Amino acid sequence: PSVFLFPPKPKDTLMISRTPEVTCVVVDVSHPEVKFNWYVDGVEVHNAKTKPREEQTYRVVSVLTVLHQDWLNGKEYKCKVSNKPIEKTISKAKGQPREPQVYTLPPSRDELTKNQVSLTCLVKGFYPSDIAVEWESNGQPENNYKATPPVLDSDGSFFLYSKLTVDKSRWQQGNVFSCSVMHEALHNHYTQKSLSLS
Amino acid sequence: GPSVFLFPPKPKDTLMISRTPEVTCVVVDVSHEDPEVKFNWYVDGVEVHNAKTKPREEQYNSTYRVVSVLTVLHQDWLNGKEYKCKVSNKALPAPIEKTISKAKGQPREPQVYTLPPSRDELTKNQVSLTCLVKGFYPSDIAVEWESNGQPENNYKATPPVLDSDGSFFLYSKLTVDKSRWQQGNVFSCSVMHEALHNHYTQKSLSLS
Ligand SMILES: *[C@@H]1O[C@H](CO)[C@@H](O)[C@H](O)[C@H]1NC(C)=O
Repeated sequence: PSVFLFPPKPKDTLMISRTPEVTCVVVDVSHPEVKFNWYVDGVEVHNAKTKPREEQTYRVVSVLTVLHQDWLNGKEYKCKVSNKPIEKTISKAKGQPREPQVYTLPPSRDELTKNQVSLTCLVKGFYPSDIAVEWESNGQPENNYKATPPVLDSDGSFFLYSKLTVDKSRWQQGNVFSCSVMHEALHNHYTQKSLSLS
Repeated sequence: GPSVFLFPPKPKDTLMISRTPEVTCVVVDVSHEDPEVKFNWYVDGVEVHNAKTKPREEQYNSTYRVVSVLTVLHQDWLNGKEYKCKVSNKALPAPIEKTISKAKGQPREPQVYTLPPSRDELTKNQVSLTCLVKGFYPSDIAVEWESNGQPENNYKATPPVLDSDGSFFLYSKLTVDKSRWQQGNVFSCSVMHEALHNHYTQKSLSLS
């Protein structure tokens, strides 16, 4: 009945050493088997790997490795599911890519009454939405941060915010935190900004 | 065969007295052959009759999407009333029932923090004022911006995101001419949520 076709992880398409994949997820299957057909700009490929079956009905996932440049150039990946057929497609959005602007914002004066404070990373003006944002300090990832999903801005670019939560004492001490952003329009697909008490 | 989805009211509708919150019952994959759907609606088990039936809209794969809309009293949504949709159709062997209500769980008041633009952005012709709303439950909220009495043209909120303590947060970005910011003009983030006193709080932001 139901088919979902996810794109590759942003970080996996921008680092050459990682391996980006398109995942075609079928759910709500009978007790049973399913046929996958895969196409790249209309042309069938047979290198996709089907994962083991996953219960509750049954969930079946097929994973196709994509070439980094095929995705960034924006080839279409089409998944066809046949069973006792539904087609789904995905692709990097068309349009002039745009460099993200990364701004780190310290916590509000008001938040300093709380045991934990929020450090905020604003990433805006970027296209397409595919992006990866991470927090770290002293060359180590932080335990507790989350980002919003990308949101479409009025100019047709995307933005998002990443909220890092830390113990106040750690911020008041003078520790430096850094928001790392990875995106295709960035030189080296990578930029970092820092933020510390001052 | 046909499937049934029941949607809650848009959050801004449940929080403003001038707006019309409604629960929406959506039946998809209704056939061309038997396109007739009977809706029954109940609130805490009592049948109600004021629901509105929308014209069916055909999916060009020769099926219909069929929708019924029940307007809800702001206070009943707020107090935890269950809304029930029962759907009947020739294709179905038994009618299908779905129940929806406001999210259960101890309500929590939003903390509201306005943040100025980063130094770096003052480079630009427009700058971003930011309103961080965190700590809140349930997720239904409304965040708006204004100054000097008027609402602001150019802003957008993220959706609410589930934080790690089981509360929600979200951010609202307001964009303004750098000039307006430099000049000391005062901007206010407003926030409407059930757990706030009078369901409303307001926080300001200027050159500080
Ligand atoms: C027809 O199209 C709609 C719209 O995408 C889809 O939700 C529905 O499942 C389809 N029904 C079919 C193919 O019978």
